[PDB]
Amino acid sequence: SHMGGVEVLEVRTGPDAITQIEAYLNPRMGNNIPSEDLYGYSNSINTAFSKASDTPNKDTLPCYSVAVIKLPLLNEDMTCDTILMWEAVSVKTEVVGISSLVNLHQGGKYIYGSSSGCVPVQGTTYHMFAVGGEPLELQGLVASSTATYPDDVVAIKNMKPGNQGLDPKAKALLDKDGKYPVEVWCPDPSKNENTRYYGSFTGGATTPPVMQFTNSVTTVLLDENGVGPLCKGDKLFLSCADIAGVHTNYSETQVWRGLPRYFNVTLRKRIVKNPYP
Amino acid sequence: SHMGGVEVLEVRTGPDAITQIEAYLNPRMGNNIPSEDLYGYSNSINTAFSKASDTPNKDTLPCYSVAVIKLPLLNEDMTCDTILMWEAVSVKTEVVGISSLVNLHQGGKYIYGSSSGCVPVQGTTYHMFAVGGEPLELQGLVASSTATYPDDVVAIKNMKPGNQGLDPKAKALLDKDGKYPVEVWCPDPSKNENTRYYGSFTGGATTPPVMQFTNSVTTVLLDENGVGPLCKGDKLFLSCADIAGVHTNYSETQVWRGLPRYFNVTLRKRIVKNPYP
Amino acid sequence: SHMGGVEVLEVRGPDAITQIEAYLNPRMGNNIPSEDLYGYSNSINTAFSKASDTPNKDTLPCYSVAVIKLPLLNEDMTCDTILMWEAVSVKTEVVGISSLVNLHQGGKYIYGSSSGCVPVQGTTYHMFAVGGEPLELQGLVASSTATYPDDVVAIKNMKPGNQGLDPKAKALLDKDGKYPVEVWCPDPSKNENTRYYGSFTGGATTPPVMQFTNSVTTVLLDENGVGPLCKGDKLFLSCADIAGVHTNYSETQVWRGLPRYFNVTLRKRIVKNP
Amino acid sequence: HMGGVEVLEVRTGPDAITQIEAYLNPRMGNNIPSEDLYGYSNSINTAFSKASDTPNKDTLPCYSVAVIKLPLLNEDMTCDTILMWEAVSVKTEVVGISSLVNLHQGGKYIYGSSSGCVPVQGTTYHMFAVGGEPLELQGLVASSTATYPDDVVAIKNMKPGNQGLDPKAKALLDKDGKYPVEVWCPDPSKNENTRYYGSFTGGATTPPVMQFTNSVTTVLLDENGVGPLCKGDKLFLSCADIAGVHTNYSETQVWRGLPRYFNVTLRKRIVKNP
Amino acid sequence: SHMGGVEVLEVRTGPDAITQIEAYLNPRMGNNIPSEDLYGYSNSINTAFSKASDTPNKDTLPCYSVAVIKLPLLNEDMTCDTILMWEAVSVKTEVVGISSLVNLHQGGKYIYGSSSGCVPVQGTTYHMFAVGGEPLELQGLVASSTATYPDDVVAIKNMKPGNQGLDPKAKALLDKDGKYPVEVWCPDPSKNENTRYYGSFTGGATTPPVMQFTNSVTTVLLDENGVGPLCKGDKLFLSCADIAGVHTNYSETQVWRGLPRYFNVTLRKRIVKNP
Ligand SMILES: CC(=O)N[C@H]1[C@H]([C@H](O)[C@H](O)CO)O[C@@](O[C@@H]2[C@@H](O)[C@H](O)O[C@H](CO)[C@@H]2O)(C(=O)O)C[C@@H]1O
Ligand SMILES: CC(=O)N[C@H]1[C@H]([C@H](O)[C@H](O)CO)O[C@@](O[C@@H]2[C@@H](O)[C@H](O)O[C@H](CO)[C@@H]2O)(C(=O)O)C[C@@H]1O
Ligand SMILES: CC(=O)N[C@H]1[C@H]([C@H](O)[C@H](O)CO)O[C@@](O[C@@H]2[C@@H](O)[C@H](O)O[C@H](CO)[C@@H]2O)(C(=O)O)C[C@@H]1O
Ligand SMILES: CC(=O)N[C@H]1[C@H]([C@H](O)[C@H](O)CO)O[C@@](O[C@@H]2[C@@H](O)[C@H](O)O[C@H](CO)[C@@H]2O)(C(=O)O)C[C@@H]1O
Ligand SMILES: [Ca+2]
Ligand SMILES: [Ca+2]
Ligand SMILES: [Ca+2]
Ligand SMILES: [Ca+2]
Ligand SMILES: [Ca+2]
Ligand SMILES: [Cl-]
Ligand SMILES: [Cl-]
Ligand SMILES: [Cl-]
Ligand SMILES: [Cl-]
Ligand SMILES: [Cl-]
Repeated sequence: SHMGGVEVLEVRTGPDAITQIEAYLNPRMGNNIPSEDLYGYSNSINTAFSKASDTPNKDTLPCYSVAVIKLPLLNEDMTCDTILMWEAVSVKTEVVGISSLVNLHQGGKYIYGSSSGCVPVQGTTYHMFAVGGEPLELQGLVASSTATYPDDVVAIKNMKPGNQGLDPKAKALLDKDGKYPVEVWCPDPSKNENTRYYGSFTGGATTPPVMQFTNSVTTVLLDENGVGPLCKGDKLFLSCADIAGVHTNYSETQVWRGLPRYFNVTLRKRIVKNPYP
Repeated sequence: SHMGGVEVLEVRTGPDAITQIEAYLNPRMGNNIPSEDLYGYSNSINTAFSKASDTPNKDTLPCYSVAVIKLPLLNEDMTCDTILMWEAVSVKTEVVGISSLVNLHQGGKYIYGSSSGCVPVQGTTYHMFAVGGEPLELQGLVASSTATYPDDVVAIKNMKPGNQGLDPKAKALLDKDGKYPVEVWCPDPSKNENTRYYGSFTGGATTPPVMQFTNSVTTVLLDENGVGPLCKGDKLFLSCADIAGVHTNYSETQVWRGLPRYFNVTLRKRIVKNPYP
Repeated sequence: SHMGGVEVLEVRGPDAITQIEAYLNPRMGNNIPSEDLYGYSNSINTAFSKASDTPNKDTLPCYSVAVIKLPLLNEDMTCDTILMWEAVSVKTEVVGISSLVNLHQGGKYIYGSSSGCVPVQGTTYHMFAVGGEPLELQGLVASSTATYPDDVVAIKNMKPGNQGLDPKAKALLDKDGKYPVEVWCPDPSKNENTRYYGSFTGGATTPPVMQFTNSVTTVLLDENGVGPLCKGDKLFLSCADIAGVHTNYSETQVWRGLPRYFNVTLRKRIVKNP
Repeated sequence: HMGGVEVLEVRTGPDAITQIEAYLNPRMGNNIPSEDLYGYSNSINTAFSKASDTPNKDTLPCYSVAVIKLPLLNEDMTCDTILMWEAVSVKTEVVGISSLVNLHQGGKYIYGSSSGCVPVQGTTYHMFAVGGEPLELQGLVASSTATYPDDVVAIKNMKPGNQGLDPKAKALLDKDGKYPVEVWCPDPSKNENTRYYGSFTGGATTPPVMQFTNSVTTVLLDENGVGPLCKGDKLFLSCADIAGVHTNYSETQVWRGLPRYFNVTLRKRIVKNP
Repeated sequence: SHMGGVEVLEVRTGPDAITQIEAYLNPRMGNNIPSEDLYGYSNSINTAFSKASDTPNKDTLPCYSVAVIKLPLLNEDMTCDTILMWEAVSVKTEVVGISSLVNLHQGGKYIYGSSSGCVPVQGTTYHMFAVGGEPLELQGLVASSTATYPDDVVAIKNMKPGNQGLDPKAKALLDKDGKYPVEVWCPDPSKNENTRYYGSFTGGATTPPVMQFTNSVTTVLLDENGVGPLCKGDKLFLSCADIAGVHTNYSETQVWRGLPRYFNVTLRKRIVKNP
């Protein structure tokens, strides 16, 4: 016999330099208030009369979700040569409520005739998330520059046919929840140095949606220089859009269906040369 | 000539500190008793008259399966500073009966006309499993808050339109086999620190199902800190749902079809600082 | 200049290692090469009702199995140890994939009478196993009220429980072309001495997808680094390769199967005598 | 004790390394930003016959190309060695993917007149290239009897041989919006100093699939560890990104393209003088 | 300061032990000669009257392509203990002309009605290539043993229903360009020890084709014992078939469409015990 090591499991608090935050963001499909009958869906998609006359109704346009998480205060003021900042190092993220689509009794269009189940949510899907130290920077680009956007969303200013491609004047920040339409704004790849974003799109009229869920997967947020998003003003920005498809009603009107997203982000305190003038 | 080693194969007992458990869980599609004619399927899916009037018939809603496996007793009592616990380290799992779908003579809707084979099981699929040291923690989220759920399932209490998104009040434990509907409950990603879960969904009205099977794949259950699920009260929780799709009858009525899942979990004895007060 | 090595290629293997090659022809229902429809089932006859569902003989695709006798290792079976063949790897391929690339075979038309004919499509099921004893099977059916014909092995005393997993419904894959695919699947609770791999895609008319290469080897070693051990010096090769169904002009349908090739490497091992 | 601590700060990369960024707008046929259908083709007009197939002006998607002038490296060009920029890696993204998530744009209805409109779908073609000279093209067409419009670069003296690979049908991607996608592909027999990557999915009505992230870098070094070398200090960026077709209510169809962003990292290298 | 190395880039010729060859193989769908109007396509697919009466017209059957490339001569003396052989160690290969399918104006069946684009090439696809030191060895297997094959293709001798499965007598060598039908012959996995082959099939009546192209990808040809194909008689065999799908005419007649394949093969000289 001899003295030797044995590993005992116990509750461990990590070091003071590490923190984790959790949040969820509910979808902003157009009915964005929990009291609304169609919360989590858009209103019925109204289609253009013509190219020139294309005026989506209020609440028919899915928008990005964003939350700003206030992190623990690190500095007394911004006067020193170096400051402390939170660096986001990894994220675990999940789309919540996927199983809710496994439902063929909800009223709608029938799969076959009136004795069958109803058609589930299907068609175009769009799933993206971002984690950054400032708002996600957006680029405007639309299917049609002659669409008239509702007052209650943020559209491209002074739209022209050039906005059917990439016009460098069409820029915005994702700084408001449920206001920036998915069909108008995409992540700006010429910026976003301090954000990590990931997106998947599948189109088609009636395409089957595909989604995974697990609590086993972590995404590392460090860039090619080994540095994660640095949280300006001790704020963490979480952004997403999770359009599962459209639901079709018996009359063939259609509404977009979105799902919430969960985030768990790990951050560490870093010494940073002070960027604030 | 020299003395040297040769490796002889033999029946080896594992260390006393390691055990394996095997179990299977039969599906709970609605007909949940083996004596029922439609065991392994739901009853015919009855669709809503309207948003306001949507009352799924008894036994038409697939539910999660759960089994609690009692493991060998490790402690005389719970009074010491440390205790022994079983830690789940890996799982091999398989969906059983996949080949039963390779059947075009079962009565149903014809692929072409009356001389052809019948349409096989297809449409929405949902496959998930979990292995944990306590019940899987669930989040409620539904397609429609105005559905009336049957008495024999566990539904969200005081359901409101907010339940079409994520409401943090809508929480449950998967603590009853064949009682928690798939379309109401999903894993809660904000909890489940002591469970590992994995899920895959594909929707669509008539989508071909895709399934693999092999006895060559092991999934490691250790988390990011190298710790597997720790079995509270010497109990192992195995959870799953395996909806293969729907079978369509000649009359075009439709029933969900589920399949059983097999689990083989390897566990090891660990010394753990006593969690019980 | 100096003495040094150069690698010369030549024909070469040790007596402790052997390779076996085999092919298994499909057993779709027409299982004898003299049959007109060899490699296909007979026309799929569908159920009148749940209660009345009587598949005609040879309309049910079955698993293939071959038992390969390996070189005899022990003249004496009474020592502390015996020798056994351990299967360590397999190369396997579905043969005849290119035969589906045929739009002139008579059948249902893709468009009208001027177009090509619909190729084999619909449900596919591809699996293989390599083991040192019969593949162990679990019975599970779509409908317990089907009446299976007397030329196939089906579940004994079938009941509604057999639409799920009933632990009494067990069998060994020990007869070529007699165990229906739709009745039997690998039993994951056993098969410690077999490795199996399977892929299924359903749907009424789904396009089949298959690859073929001679570049891929599958290692058969389990989590303890041990391959299947061939009891009585016998190697068991099992498979099913259903490519889809062929549709005739009258809309009757037949299952189409393809052969599978195996190349298994084995090594002699010393094993403690049971 | 004295020890290290890692402080984060802005670092300017070595003088030997530079990054450039650029975007290239799609050239689907309406290639001028003032045009109503900018980012789309004009309505696809189909052949009357094999012999009479004359696509209208601006109905043919063409490749995009941009030449990026890098910092001048060499005062004297008669020296034994020279400096050149070597492209080592690229980050690239298709911009405006989310613009397709739009079911109110006027067109064909998914179901009836109460439903959303069919989104962009059908054939897709996504490719990019990063090189130190123009992308070298091979001509190959579906039909040698098509008459191409004056405003595009077609195969010279086109003959039925051009429905396969004729080594006389070669070009350089040296003009933006002039080389039709359906006439020209990358020439795999050349392009030693370019890296190209392409993905095609066909079909009449196929759902488009596209990913977007800022987390992915592609390494441009070849099997000898060498990236594209920028001749005359010019970097060539090429692409085509056809998202599918939009279908109008009258059933006329137009190609839809999307822009592509490039971020390329380059390093100065000593190169023996050609 | 000090003496040190700097890596200068220059044109380097490989060592004499290594060579690279490039080749392209044009498709052999039935119209196999460049002067033919439908070069790169089959003739219209004529369907069987019945199982017993199934007679595909000449040049309606896509066939494998093959090229035999003569490598540098290695042995003037074939009687020593050893000989030199070229060993194929890697290949870069690409399907050419993928972009030609991105064409909705070619005459044919309409996607919707007469105002829409025309249906592009779709349906069954079959893409394979092989690199070997001798002809690809083939196994015969057909959908129907009662088909009558034309005299301008090599088919199974004395065909019987057994040929709807694997009959070991049904064997051939891919030794003629454009004469061995894809629907009759597949690689023989029981042979081909001196060839590497790779193939992908997707069936279905109207399936969208999927193809990739890049010059960044190399496939290693070394087998499980670390040995690539050895080129007998200093000949390299390149084989392929690349059926992209079918084109449908307005009358609904259908033709197979094939595409060319490019090969770039790297080989090294090896000492080999003289057979
Ligand atoms: C996304 C969703 O819940 N859609 C509902 C739909 C909406 O409530 C409605 O379209 C919003 O205006 O309602 C559906 O049920 C309808 C009944 O509520 C109504 O009394 O009568 C309608 C007759 O066409 C219809 O049955 C629907 O529009 O199909 C059900 C659907 O789930
Ligand atoms: C999943 C399954 O077994 N479905 C059966 C189905 C059910 O047994 C039934 O719908 C539950 O009440 O029955 C099917 O066959 C039917 C006959 O049993 C009945 O005598 O007549 C029906 C006339 O439409 C029908 O043929 C069915 O509904 O198609 C067979 C099916 O596999
Ligand atoms: C798999 C196969 O070869 N199928 C054949 C089919 C078979 O002979 C059998 O019927 C399948 O169960 O026969 C097909 O050809 C038929 C003629 O042989 C017969 O003279 O008349 C039929 C007219 O409806 C038909 O043309 C078929 O049923 O289409 C051809 C098919 O390839
Ligand atoms: C790609 C695109 O934006 N297509 C438009 C289309 C085009 O503006 C036009 O076909 C090309 O010059 O126009 C669509 O709307 C049309 C109206 O502009 C017109 O007043 O009436 C048409 C009646 O059939 C039609 O409604 C179209 O063709 O559907 C809308 C489409 O987004
Ligand atoms: Ca920038
Ligand atoms: Ca939590
Ligand atoms: Ca067991
Ligand atoms: Ca060349
Ligand atoms: Ca052999
Ligand atoms: Cl703007
Ligand atoms: Cl609740
Ligand atoms: Cl039994
Ligand atoms: Cl030319
Ligand atoms: Cl022969």
